[PDB]
Amino acid sequence: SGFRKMAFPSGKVEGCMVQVTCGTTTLNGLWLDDVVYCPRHVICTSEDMLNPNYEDLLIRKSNHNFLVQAGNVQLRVIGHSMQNCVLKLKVDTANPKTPKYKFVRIQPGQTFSVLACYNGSPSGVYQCAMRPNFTIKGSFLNGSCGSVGFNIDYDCVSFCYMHHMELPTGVHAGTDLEGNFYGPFVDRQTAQAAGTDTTITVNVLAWLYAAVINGDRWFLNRFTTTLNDFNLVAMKYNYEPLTQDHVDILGPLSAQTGIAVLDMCASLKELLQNGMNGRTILGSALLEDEFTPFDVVRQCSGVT
Amino acid sequence: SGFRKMAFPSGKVEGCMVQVTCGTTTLNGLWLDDVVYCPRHVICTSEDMLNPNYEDLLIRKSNHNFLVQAGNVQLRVIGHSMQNCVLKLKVDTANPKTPKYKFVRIQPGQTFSVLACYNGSPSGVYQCAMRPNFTIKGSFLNGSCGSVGFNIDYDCVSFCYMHHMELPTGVHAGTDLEGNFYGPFVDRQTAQAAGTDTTITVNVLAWLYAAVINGDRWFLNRFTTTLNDFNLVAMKYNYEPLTQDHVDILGPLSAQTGIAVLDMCASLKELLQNGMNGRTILGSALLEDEFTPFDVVRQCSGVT
Ligand SMILES: NC[C@]1(C(=O)Nc2cncc3ccccc23)CCOc2ccc(Cl)cc21
Ligand SMILES: NC[C@]1(C(=O)Nc2cncc3ccccc23)CCOc2ccc(Cl)cc21
Repeated sequence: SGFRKMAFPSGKVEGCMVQVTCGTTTLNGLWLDDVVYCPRHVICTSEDMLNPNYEDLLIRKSNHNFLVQAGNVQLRVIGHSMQNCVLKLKVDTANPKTPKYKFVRIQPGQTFSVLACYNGSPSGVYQCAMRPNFTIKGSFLNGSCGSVGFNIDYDCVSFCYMHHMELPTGVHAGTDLEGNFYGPFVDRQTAQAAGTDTTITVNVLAWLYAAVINGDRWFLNRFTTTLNDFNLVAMKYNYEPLTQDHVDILGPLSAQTGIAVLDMCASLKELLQNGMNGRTILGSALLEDEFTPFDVVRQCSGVT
Repeated sequence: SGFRKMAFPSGKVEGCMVQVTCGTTTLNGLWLDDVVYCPRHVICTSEDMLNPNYEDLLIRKSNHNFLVQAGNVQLRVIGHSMQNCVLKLKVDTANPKTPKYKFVRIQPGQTFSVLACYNGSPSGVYQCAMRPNFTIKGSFLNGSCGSVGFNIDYDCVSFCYMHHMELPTGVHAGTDLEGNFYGPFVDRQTAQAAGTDTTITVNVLAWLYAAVINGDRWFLNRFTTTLNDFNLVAMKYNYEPLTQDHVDILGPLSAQTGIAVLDMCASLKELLQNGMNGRTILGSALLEDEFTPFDVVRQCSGVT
């Protein structure tokens, strides 16, 4: 019993973190095999960030201008290239701690763990989600760039995020491990405002199923609804539309609890319309949307 | 910017987890040097849990009855002893991944990370706190016993908790690494009810300081108070009394924000009396109490 915002064990990722310095700029890099991946803005000064021409700034950089340190030992850079918004620094030594890994580009609503790092050293691990507006609500200070987001399937780490930027609103933007930003964000210190941060409906429903599995059942109502009627309410509350694909994904949670997906939608509809009335669900006074249906099944089943 | 419920990187602890089996009972153990620590209830059947006489049950167990597996390799048990509610299984091999470590007994209100494990394998990491009633609100399923709670000071892991039990209310009880339970709980399947789960006032105040540092300032009021007046309100709301020691501990957060501790107390007093009015603080609709003042300084400063 109990339900926590749980991150994946971070050991496999801690073994990959290195410090990357270019001139007077330092950030984190991810060392997998003989390649260190890091944000390309490691080549920028604070002034360059205002309007950087990365290809031009990179002409002034050679392999020896990128200092890669793993622990307290220096790695030898034998090649470098820019792929979208990341640099790939080829080193002469394969990371002996390289786990089984994949690079994946996640969809909005998908969750992942972040290992926040400073100077190549891990400081903490937390769970977050790719928001529907393609920002993430992380916890990052200056120097955290290059920290990564990931999921683990038994022994394989699927890297899905690399931290690059903080918007003026305190939310975060980054790329997948091929250097493509999530959403419309750019690695330039310019006016970039995020769109509506809508609530991830399928994740709220999954967390309401977790609440029923853990004994919090007060919100279960006597009603049902349809996807169309539910979505009319979801639109009004800035919740993402629920599709039949989301209903299919919630199937196993529906079977475990015996609560039909549309009945849970009707319970969610009443919670949106009536509020919580000072009550809590799994220790929260708001509807939590950063647990996917897969996360709920994993946490409630004990997948290692 | 941003403020997350952040756990310590779990790698150093993942390297210590092993599976311990005694007969048909399996749980997790912690392998440090040449000793594996685990809950003594690994010797019990489901029936024994109702009224176990551990000393008597242990007479029927020899070193070869405790199966310790690290990964997919078996460790040789050369000694065993019971210390309070834990068994210490001496093995012939020192854990090569033993980090620098200490065993500490924490006070209520103190936070720590938990590495939830099943069959000696890590499944997730989350942050929690020792409640004022000496329970913890974890996320544990059957088989999670022996999972540990810890804090990290740079390279030294201070182990503070080992999971043993779930109360009928879904909250958790466990011991320090010397086998002494936190609070009045026992490793027996009997009527054990938790006391009042009061709110950890000093931690709420620390989290209100984190909110001000991160830009959430709406709740800052035009008032101040005294410890005595504040505590009259705290008592009414089942909040722990605030002492001058808590005020001293909040000193650095007071200096960083320029908000006197008693002014923040007055703001907290108004939030308790008026409610949130549908507003949020750091993405929460309730007052968060599982961040200590040290956690806030660490997260807002970037300690690795
Ligand atoms: N140091 C490089 C960089 C960075 O780390 N950004 C940040 C990323 N995340 C959280 C931050 C929290 C406070 C401060 C900066 C943060 C990225 C490139 O553009 C900039 C531009 C300005 C500044 Cl002051 C920093 C940066
Ligand atoms: N298997 C041993 C043990 C255990 O793991 N307990 C649990 C601890 N934490 C979370 C649990 C969530 C569901 C179930 C049990 C949980 C501890 C000893 O006493 C008992 C007694 C009964 C049962 Cl059914 C299990 C146990």
